[PDB]
Amino acid sequence: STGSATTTPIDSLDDAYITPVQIGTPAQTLNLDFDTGSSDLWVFSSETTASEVDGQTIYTPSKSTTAKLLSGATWSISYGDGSSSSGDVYTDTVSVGGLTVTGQAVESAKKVSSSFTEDSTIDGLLGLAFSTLNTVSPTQQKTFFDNAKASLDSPVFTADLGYHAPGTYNFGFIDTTAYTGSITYTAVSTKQGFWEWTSTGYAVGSGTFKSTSIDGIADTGTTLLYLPATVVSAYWAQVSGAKSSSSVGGYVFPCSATLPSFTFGVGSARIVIPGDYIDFGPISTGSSSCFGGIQSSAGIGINIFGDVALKAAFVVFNGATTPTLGFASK
Ligand SMILES: NCc1ccc(C(F)(F)F)cc1
Ligand SMILES: NCc1ccc(C(F)(F)F)cc1
Repeated sequence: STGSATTTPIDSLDDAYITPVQIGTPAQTLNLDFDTGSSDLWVFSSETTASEVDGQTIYTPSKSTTAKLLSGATWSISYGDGSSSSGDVYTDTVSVGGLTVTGQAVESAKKVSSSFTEDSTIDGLLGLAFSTLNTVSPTQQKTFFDNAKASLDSPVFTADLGYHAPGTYNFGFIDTTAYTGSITYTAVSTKQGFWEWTSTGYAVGSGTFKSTSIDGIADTGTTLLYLPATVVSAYWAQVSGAKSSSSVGGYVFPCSATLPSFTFGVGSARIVIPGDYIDFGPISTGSSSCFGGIQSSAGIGINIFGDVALKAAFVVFNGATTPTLGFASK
């Protein structure tokens, strides 16, 4: 079987992407943030503290005839940005773009951090990293992808994120009309539970390509591109007036500047991020200082190929017994 669903940016800056997901019987449709950097499927629900819900669509397990409470199970997650949520666990039927999994663990939020409350457009997360990172206790639960794997035509999913535009998540098949050229595959390490891979280098604008190994994770759940301080310094040095701002928390640049492109290596192939993708707009309304889409990973501890990088490519998440990542231009 296969599934295919349209994913849509939540605002004019592509801060995140939401994808409709059908949960329960009869279907309750929630718009979830597909996150290859985490492994929990959790949703705003009728159990969420009422003051922490502000416009989100909630899952109501009592109205689903297929929902079953998972006795004694709880969950608690903290994300790298300081966000967190926690609650109890149901199992229920979950469908993505026609692809149905029965008995999927649906984690019901009882408490969420303020960053989720203030994001009215995101009803939850759908984790797509490896199941070893799932936070359900005492019995760890499998991701949607892991549960669907056996029934998929091919054990893959693909991410085709749009620049200021809708895109597609496909499960079980590779749409050969969605990219140009060939797909270049590269090795994945699962030792930390992430889709972790090694980029072969980078170039700034039309500059010389620098061969250098950059270990990082492919994370649809993170907005920006987080790279080592040396790389990020070389990029912003080519932008007149750009500087690292402690009060803002990263590199900013005069909004009148034109940004150079950024190239990253995948084996012998090259993925080019257009400079316009790196502009995240004024730091505050009316400001002439703009926030950069490439930032240092030094404070984070890991390099992150977030949406800024992934939306420049067609990305194959190959969940075969030896997993690989595929990148193609589009
Ligand atoms: N998108 C989920 C996520 C959040 C944080 C991290 C970090 F910062 F720990 F690497 C990775 C993945
Ligand atoms: N990386 C996972 C993640 C995704 C979205 C959010 C936000 F923005 F909704 F709070 C936080 C963390």
